[PDB]
Amino acid sequence: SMMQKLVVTRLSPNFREAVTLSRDCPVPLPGDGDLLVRNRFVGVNASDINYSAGRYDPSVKPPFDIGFEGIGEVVALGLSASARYTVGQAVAYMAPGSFAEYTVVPASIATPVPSVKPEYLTLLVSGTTAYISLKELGGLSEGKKVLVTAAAGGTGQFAMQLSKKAKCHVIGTCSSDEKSAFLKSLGCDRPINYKTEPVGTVLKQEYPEGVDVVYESVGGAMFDLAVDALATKGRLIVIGFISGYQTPTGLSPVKAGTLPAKLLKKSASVQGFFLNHYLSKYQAAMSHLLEMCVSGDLVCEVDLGDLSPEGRFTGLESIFRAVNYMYMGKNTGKIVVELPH
Ligand SMILES: NC(=O)c1ccc[n+]([C@@H]2O[C@H](COP(=O)([O-])OP(=O)(O)OC[C@H]3O[C@@H](n4cnc5c(N)ncnc54)[C@H](OP(=O)(O)O)[C@@H]3O)[C@@H](O)[C@H]2O)c1
Ligand SMILES: O=C(O)Cc1ccccc1Nc1c(Cl)cccc1Cl
Ligand SMILES: O=C(O)Cc1ccccc1Nc1c(Cl)cccc1Cl
Ligand SMILES: O=C(O)Cc1ccccc1Nc1c(Cl)cccc1Cl
Ligand SMILES: O=C(O)Cc1ccccc1Nc1c(Cl)cccc1Cl
Ligand SMILES: [Cl-]
Ligand SMILES: [Cl-]
Repeated sequence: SMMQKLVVTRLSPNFREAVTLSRDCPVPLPGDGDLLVRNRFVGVNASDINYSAGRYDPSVKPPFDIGFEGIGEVVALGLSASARYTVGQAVAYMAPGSFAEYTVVPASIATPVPSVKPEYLTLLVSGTTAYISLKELGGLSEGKKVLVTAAAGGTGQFAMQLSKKAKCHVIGTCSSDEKSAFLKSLGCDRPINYKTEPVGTVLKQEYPEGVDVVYESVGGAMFDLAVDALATKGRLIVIGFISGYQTPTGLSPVKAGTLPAKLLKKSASVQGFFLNHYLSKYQAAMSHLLEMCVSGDLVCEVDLGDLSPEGRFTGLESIFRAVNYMYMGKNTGKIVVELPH
């Protein structure tokens, strides 16, 4: 009858100062074409703080719901939705407002899943971003050199593995030796701990002809190193720039004043990617990722905070700590929060 959810009550990139936990919210009811899903796991995404800052659509004022992805059980549904779905069914979804005990989701956008496991949730946003961007914009083929930044993170783990499956030589940046050991276990050809080894020098010395593709999630100084490291006809994919999101504008400073000259001289490109412009590819990407995940052909690493200071991310209240965990760069794999029941 009543539930908890997170609500953006003031616009800010500081998630804690933007987002309030409301305790006595009515449970929303599904319409004819809708599922009501009881969330068991929810995904934490770097851009949750871009969302809370109001950067997705600056015309929209608080209050609004938050959280982009969920997995759980159908506990109620509209009559039309009941032709494809049934009460008790395990479903996952990408839609705003997953940070709630219950979320209304139109049946048309639900993804049926084998059971309610956090591994499947890693595929929804993190997996599909890596898959679709690389398939559509990567031009991957055997022997290409691929550099992945935030490689041990939520989407990075997939960009790594998909590039390896495309028979590419893959370099991955991360911030610790434990993350480097994880990258290695995924088949990474050259893991780099950027805190202990200078990435620019590694690339100049070991990849003098440059890299063919960059999956670039970090921005700032890493973006700059990436541009310099591009091969002739190289492609830098701008997936994100997380080093900037906490700032007031959300941007990360770059020394890009000579970027056009660099790109002309190399016949190289900088290509942006936004998931929501490629939704026509989503179902097929999800289907392929799910098959690999269920068959054990894809590592879907989940970080539920079990080794964080206050331990497992349980409950909506832990989302605040989970966002901090990401922004301290502590996670290995996809950060997920559990709503126990
Ligand atoms: N374009 C799209 O449609 C789309 C969709 C989804 C996600 N993305 C992008 O994918 C990237 C990763 O998102 P995610 O949600 O999967 O997170 P994640 O990679 O699981 O976590 C972020 C990681 O980035 C590094 N990092 C954290 N804060 C940093 C900082 N202030 N400066 C530099 N590096 C920092 C850390 O790894 P290290 O150990 O490597 O430092 C941290 O583990 C983001 O840029 C996100 O916006 C884009
Ligand atoms: O907006 C909707 O109706 C749900 C929906 C469906 C498919 C893809 C994206 C979205 N929503 C959405 C939006 Cl509008 C912004 C940021 C993140 C997400 Cl998941
Ligand atoms: O199917 C399409 O035409 C693209 C599209 C546009 C808006 C919202 C969703 C979708 N596709 C879609 C579907 Cl059909 C199921 C699950 C997830 C997504 Cl993103
Ligand atoms: O470019 C290609 O065709 C290879 C390619 C690139 C990016 C993403 C996926 C794929 N292929 C691919 C496919 Cl189609 C399914 C499962 C795993 C992989 Cl690596
Ligand atoms: O994630 C990013 O870096 C880009 C971005 C910016 C603002 C709002 C959403 C998104 N990405 C995004 C989208 Cl477009 C759909 C579902 C889930 C996510 Cl995390
Ligand atoms: Cl649709
Ligand atoms: Cl760096």
